Amino acid sequence: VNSFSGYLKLTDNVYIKNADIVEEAKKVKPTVVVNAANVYLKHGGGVAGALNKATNNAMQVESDDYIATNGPLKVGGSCVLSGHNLAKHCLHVVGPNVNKGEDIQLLKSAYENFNQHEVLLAPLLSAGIFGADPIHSLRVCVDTVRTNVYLAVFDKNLYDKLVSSFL
Ligand SMILES: CC1(C(=O)NNc2ncnc3nc[nH]c23)CC1
Ligand SMILES: CC1(C(=O)NNc2ncnc3nc[nH]c23)CC1
Repeated sequence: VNSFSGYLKLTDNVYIKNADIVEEAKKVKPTVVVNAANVYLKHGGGVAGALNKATNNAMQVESDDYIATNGPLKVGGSCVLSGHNLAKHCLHVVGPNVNKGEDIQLLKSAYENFNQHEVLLAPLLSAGIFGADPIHSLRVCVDTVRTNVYLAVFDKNLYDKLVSSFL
């Protein structure tokens, strides 16, 4: 038993809720919150901009030091950094950005990072401003992640569509 509430169960291990991931993170304090990162960890908008804003820019400060030491992530890759006031840890995961021409096949590789963590609060990778079809992203999530994932979907209209079309 864990503290996530109001989720609809899609599979053995995948759950989904219409929620703001920032508000869900601040209430749950999960062990891991996933950020929809880019390779530079520049948290300007979308989920990343919202998570970073909720940390009062501390996420960005930590991220800039990470990049200065390690260089950019790979598309499909990840790194574990602090969760600041939102979670114990933040798993920054880079899904492909269709608005940058990145290969959508890398979405499966991106979701594989989730398997290194027993439980995660996460957004749909490559959705929103990353330009992928969220229904496809949900399918890849279900078919790739084996650990317990709690998906927060900000848009109520999208949440209802994800649910109604789920196979
Ligand atoms: C959770 C998410 C998002 O953008 N939430 N909305 C807002 N977040 C932060 N400050 C806001 N001020 C008005 N709306 C705001 C999808 C990334
Ligand atoms: C329609 C929409 C979506 O479905 N997911 N993105 C997000 N998911 C969870 N929390 C978020 N806070 C800001 N954007 C968020 C916003 C792009």
